[PDB]
Amino acid sequence: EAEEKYIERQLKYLGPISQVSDAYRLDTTTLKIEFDDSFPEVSKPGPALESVRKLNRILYEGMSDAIHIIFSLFLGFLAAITVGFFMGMARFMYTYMAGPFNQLMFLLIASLAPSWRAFFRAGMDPIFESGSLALSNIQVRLGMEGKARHKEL
Amino acid sequence: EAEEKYIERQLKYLGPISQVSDAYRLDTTTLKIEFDDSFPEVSKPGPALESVRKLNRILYEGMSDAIHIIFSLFLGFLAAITVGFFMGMARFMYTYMAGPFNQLMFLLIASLAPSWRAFFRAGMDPIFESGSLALSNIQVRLGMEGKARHKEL
Amino acid sequence: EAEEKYIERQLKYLGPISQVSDAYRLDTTTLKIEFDDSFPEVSKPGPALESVRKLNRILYEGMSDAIHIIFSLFLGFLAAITVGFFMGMARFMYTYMAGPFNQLMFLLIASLAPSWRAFFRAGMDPIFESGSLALSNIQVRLGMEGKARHKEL
Amino acid sequence: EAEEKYIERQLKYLGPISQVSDAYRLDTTTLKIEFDDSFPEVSKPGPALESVRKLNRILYEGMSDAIHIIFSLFLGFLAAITVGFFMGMARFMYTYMAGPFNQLMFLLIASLAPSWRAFFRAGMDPIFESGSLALSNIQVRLGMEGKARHKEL
Amino acid sequence: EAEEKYIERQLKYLGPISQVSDAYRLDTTTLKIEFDDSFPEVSKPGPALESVRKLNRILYEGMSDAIHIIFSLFLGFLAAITVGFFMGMARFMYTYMAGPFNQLMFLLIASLAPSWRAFFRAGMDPIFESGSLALSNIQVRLGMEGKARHKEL
Amino acid sequence: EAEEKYIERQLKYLGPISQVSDAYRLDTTTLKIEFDDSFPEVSKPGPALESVRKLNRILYEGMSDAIHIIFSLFLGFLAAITVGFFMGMARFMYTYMAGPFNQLMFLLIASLAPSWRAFFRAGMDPIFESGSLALSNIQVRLGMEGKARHKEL
Amino acid sequence: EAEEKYIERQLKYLGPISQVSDAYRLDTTTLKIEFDDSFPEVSKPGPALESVRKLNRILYEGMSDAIHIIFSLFLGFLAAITVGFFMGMARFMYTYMAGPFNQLMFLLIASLAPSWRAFFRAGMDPIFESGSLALSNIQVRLGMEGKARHKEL
Amino acid sequence: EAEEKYIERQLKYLGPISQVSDAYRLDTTTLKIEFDDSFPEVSKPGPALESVRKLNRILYEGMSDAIHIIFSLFLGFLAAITVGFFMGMARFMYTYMAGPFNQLMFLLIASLAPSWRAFFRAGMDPIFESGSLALSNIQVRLGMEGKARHKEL
Amino acid sequence: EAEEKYIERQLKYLGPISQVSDAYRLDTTTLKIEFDDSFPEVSKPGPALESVRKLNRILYEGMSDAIHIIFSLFLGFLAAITVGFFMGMARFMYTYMAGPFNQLMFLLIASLAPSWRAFFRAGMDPIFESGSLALSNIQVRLGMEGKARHKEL
Amino acid sequence: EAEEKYIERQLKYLGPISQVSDAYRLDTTTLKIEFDDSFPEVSKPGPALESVRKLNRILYEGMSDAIHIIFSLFLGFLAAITVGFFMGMARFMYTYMAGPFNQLMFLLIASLAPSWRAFFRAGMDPIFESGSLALSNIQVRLGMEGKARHKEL
Amino acid sequence: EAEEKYIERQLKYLGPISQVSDAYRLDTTTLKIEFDDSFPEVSKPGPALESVRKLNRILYEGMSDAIHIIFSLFLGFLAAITVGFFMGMARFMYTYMAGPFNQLMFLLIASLAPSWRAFFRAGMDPIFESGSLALSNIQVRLGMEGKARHKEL
Repeated sequence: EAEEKYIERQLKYLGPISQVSDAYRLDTTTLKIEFDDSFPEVSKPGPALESVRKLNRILYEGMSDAIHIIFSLFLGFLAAITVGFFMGMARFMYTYMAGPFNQLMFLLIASLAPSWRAFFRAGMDPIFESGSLALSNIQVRLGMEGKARHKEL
Repeated sequence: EAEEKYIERQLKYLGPISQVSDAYRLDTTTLKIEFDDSFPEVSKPGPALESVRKLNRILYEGMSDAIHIIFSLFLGFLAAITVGFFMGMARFMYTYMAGPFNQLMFLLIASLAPSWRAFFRAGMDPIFESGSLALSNIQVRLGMEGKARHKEL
Repeated sequence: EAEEKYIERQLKYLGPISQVSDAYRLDTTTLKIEFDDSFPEVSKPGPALESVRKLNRILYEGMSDAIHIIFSLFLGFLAAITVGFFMGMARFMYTYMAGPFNQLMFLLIASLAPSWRAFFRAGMDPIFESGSLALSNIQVRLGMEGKARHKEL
Repeated sequence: EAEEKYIERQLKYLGPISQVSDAYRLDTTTLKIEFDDSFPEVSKPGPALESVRKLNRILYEGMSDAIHIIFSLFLGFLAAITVGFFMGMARFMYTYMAGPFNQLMFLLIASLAPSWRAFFRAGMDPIFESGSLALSNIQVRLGMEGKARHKEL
Repeated sequence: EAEEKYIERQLKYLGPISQVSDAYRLDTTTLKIEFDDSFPEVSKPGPALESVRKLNRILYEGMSDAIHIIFSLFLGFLAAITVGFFMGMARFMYTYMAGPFNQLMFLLIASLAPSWRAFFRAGMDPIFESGSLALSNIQVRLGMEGKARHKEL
Repeated sequence: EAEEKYIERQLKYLGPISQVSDAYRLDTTTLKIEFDDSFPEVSKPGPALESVRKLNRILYEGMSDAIHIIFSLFLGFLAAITVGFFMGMARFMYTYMAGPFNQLMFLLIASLAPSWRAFFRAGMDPIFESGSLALSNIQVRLGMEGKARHKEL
Repeated sequence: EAEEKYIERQLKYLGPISQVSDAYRLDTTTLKIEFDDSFPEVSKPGPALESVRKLNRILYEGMSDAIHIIFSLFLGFLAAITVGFFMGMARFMYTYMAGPFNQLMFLLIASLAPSWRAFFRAGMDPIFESGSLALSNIQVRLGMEGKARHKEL
Repeated sequence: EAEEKYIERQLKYLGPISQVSDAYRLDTTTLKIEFDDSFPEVSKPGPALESVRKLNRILYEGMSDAIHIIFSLFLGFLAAITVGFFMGMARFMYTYMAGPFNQLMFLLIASLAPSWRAFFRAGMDPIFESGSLALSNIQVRLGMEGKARHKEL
Repeated sequence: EAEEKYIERQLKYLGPISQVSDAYRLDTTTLKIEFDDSFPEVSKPGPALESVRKLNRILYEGMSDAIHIIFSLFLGFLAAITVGFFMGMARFMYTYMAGPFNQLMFLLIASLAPSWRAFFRAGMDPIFESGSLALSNIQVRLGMEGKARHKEL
Repeated sequence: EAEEKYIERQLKYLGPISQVSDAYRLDTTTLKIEFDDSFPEVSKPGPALESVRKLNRILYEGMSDAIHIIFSLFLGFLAAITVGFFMGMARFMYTYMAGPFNQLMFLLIASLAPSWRAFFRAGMDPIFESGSLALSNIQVRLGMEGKARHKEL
Repeated sequence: EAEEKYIERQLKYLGPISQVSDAYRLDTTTLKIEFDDSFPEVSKPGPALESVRKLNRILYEGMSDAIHIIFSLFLGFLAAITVGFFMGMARFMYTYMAGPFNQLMFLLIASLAPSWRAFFRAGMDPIFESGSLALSNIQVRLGMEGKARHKEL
């Protein structure tokens, strides 16, 4: 069962999956809060132990949901208002103060850089043109043996 | 028997299997608690030793299951309640206090970074544009011999 | 649902995606300010919790939009004028003072560099022509085994 | 004989075989306790020496099995009970104390990490964006000679 | 919309794009001075905010263009004349003083270099002919498994 | 003769042959104790020397086999008994004392590791996400020439 | 428009373009002295600004060409004569003094080098023949998965 | 003649030939004791020198064979007996004392190693899981030109 | 025009072009002494400037050729004689003194080297046979995705 | 002529040619003692110089052959006898003293090594199993352009 | 003309050309002693200068050949005799004194090396078997895009 579904999921897409191109992400997607994950089992229960598991499951989940509901209703109500106020101010500041500052800084930088680039390169490039000659004159001799078998499915 | 099933399992999927992309995982899946694994044997028993193995197996497993059942029933019932309370509070705090803090921090960071990026790069890039010339001017001469045999199955 | 659309998006283009060739960019595209992202949830709500989520959503979004509207109307109006003045001056200076300076600097640099290049290379090149002989005389012997299976879909 | 079966076993599967992905394994599978392995021979015996080998084999194996049977019957009986007790307690503790602790630790960690990630990257990334320019501007010239022979079996 | 056009643009040409072969270039092509870029928005406006955006846009752009026009007309007029004078002198000097100096320097250098090259190489080459023997005698054994699936579109 | 059989043996299997995956092996398979190997010859004997070789062979082999037979019969008999006793005890201890200890140690370790993993990674990972940007922006230009000849056997 | 012609120019030739094989070259080909390049613009002008651009263009270009013409006629005339004299002398010296000196130096060097080469190699080569054994005994096990899609245009 | 047979011998098998997998081998196969090898010639003799070579050959070979025959007959006779005695004792000791010691050592080692492995890895692995992120995010752009010619023989 | 001929010249031969295999070469082939190269122009002349260029060209070239002719006739005549004398002596010495010395040195070296080679290798090789085991036991798992488009011209 | 035969010889076999697998070889094959090689010429003689070459050739070769013949006849005669005596003794010692010593040493070594191997590996291996995790999690994105031309001869 | 013949010569053979396998070679093949090479010209002569070149050529070549002829006739005739004497002695010594010494040294070395090899390896190999585990567990994810164009000529 499990391994078959796992292999089916692995065979759909074989390419890269990294997420390093985004620096402003949360970690919430990895967490798992559920009875089968919070209270792991080392080997398969028998029917004599399944009843105990069954009782404990409802106790745990009922308590966990009750507390969350109560706190969300009677304290989240204030948190939403309070966070909304500061988030509105933050949006205003981002639009009307940071962007213009960054654009003006870009203009001030882009007018000086070319001369420094040219000046440094004109003086330093020969040292690496000379060093380039070390990777000329590569020469390889190769010999091979091989066997192959193949099938059509 | 065993090696054949092992090879059959190996030939289904030949790709990568690492799990480094998840930093919040448990190690429970690797453990094996069973008589044939807890009391290993160096070579195949004969029928004169199988009887002793048979007696010891039931003794071990019966004791192991009895203790676990008793403790699960008379002490797990309290652990479930106690853990549920704190887990409810933890969920509330994660939703209503951490997320807003992180989003506000993201807004405060994203408004300063571009200028530092531009300023550093404008001053440091030429040093690596000059160093790039070392990998130009590669030149290779190659010669080959080969034999091959193949079959259709 | 979600994983299928993700895989569909991944399979359209498999090439490089980096943006290092631009040094004057903002980070705004990565941010996400919305209730479902500002107040994350660790596991799927049930219908008893969806109502609380529903109330909190409207409270948060209403406050956030109201503050932004008011500040944009009664303070952004002055910011636009003030930034426009300095941006006009910045454009004039970029066109009529920086460009000529950079072009004259280019002319002054390009008239001296060739002699320094020739002088340095004539004295330093032999040291890397001699070092080039180390990568001659490579010789490889190789042997291979292989099995393959394939399908047409 | 032997080399042929060895080659037949090698040609079934040519892929990786390492076991580094499991950190909780025993070494029992490598051991070999048998007369032909415990008392190795440097060269093939003749029929005059096979008789001596034959006598020594039965002596060794009989003694070895007798001692193991006696100790397994009259001492393994107590070991099974004693180990079963502690293993039951160990299972209970693993399920009802370690898992909840680890999950709560995960929740406490996952709420702080994003801000540290963003803060560090925003300050350190440009230093490696600048260094990336060294691997641009690679250029290769290549020339080849080749001979090949092939067969269908 | 946007991602589709982006992918269409990416699929036209998949080759190298670097510009390191030119050391005398400006950075003007990367800049973007426009209201939608100078005053970025974190999420899509609604129609109640579009009106405020609409007013601010015309204010900003009108002021920015007016100042630039006035300064270009009443100060760029003098800048053009003044820069033209010095640029004419610069062209004359580049043609009639730098080029001859560089050519004469080339002649003076090219008459001495060959002897230094020969003298250094004759003394230093053996040290790298001896070191070349380290990359002889490479020998590789390789085994492979593979599965493949393919389609015609 | 000899080289042909050597090449025939080499062409059967061309894959890897190392044995590093087993840490508990003996070296007996490499030894060769025989007259033609114990008393090597630098060049092919003639018939006048073959007679001397023939006499020496029987002397050497007869003495060597006699001593081994006598010692195996009158001293190996005791060695077999003595080693069998200790090997029986060793098997008992391996089964009934080492395995349980190792399994209990596994349980004690596997309950602590996840938290340390998460804690270390959450603090250290950004330092290597930043360093990952150095291998972006690789760009290659390549040109080729080639000649080929081939045959069917 | 522009990007299409750029891509058309890029697709003609995809090979190496470096110029490191020539050490006696000028940098004139990279420079661009023209009004559209000397006085860059950050964004497209409108028709109200095109008139100002039009006036400034003729002023700049007229002044620049006038000064260059006058100086070329009344001072380049003497520069040509003066440079011609020294260039004639330089050609004579290159032909009749440098070449013979270099050829005689070649003869004096080529008569001593072989002995030094042989003497050094005979003493140093074994040290790198011994070190060559480290790259024998490479062994690889590989496994693969793959999907492919293709089209004819 | 010679080069043709050399090339014929080289073309039979093109794979690896190293012998590093055996640590208990002699060097006798490389030696060559014969007149044409003991008394080398720098260039082809003429018929006037072949006669002198012919006389010297028989003198050398006759003396060399006579001494070897005499010493083999009158001293090798004792060497065979003496070596046979010690070799018989050596075989007995190898079978009946070393093998059991090594097997018992294997059992004593294999019972302790797993715990040390698990303990070290649980503490040290995260440091290399974090370091693994440096080889993500590789991105390559490549362009190619090629010409090819081929023949059937 | 120009770029088309450049590309036509680049597409004829795509292989290596280095000249490091010759240590006794001159640099004359790189130089360019002509009016269009000695007096470079930054941008295309108009017909009003072409006349000035036309006058200066003839002045420069006439003077340059006159001086060279006169010096070649009235001073090269003596240089040829003087250099011929010393070159004749140099050829005689190269043939009749250097070659014999080098051949005798070769004979003296080639008689000592083999013993030093054997002696050093016999003592040092094991250290690199042991180090060879580090590159055994390589194992790779790979997975791929791909899209392709192609045309016949 | 010459280059054609050289290329014909190069195209027969394109594989490896090194000789590092033999440590007991002489260098005689590289030497060339002949008038055309002992007295080299820098450029082709004319018929007026061929006569002088012709006289000198016979003088040199006649003297060289005469001295060698006389010394070979009247001194090589004794050298052959003297070397034959010691070579006979050397062969006897190699067969009847070195081989047995080496075989006995092999037996003494092969009985101790396995325990040291196991003991070291059991303690040191985890340190390199942990370090193996650094080469997991490699991820590559690649894009390509290509042109090709081909011919049948 | 010239470039076409150069390219024709380059396209005949594309393989390795190094000569490092021979340590006893002269450098005469690289030299070029001729008027067109001894007295190089920077640019093509006109017919007014060709006459001066024509006179100088005959003067130089006549003097150079006369001196060489005279010295070859009246001094080479002694050199040939004198060198022949010593070369005869050198050949005799090479055949009858160096070869036997080297062969005896080979026999003395080849009898000691195996024991040192075995002894060192048995103690040092485990250290590199343990280090081999670092290159296991490599895992790669790859994705590709490609375009191709091709022609038949």
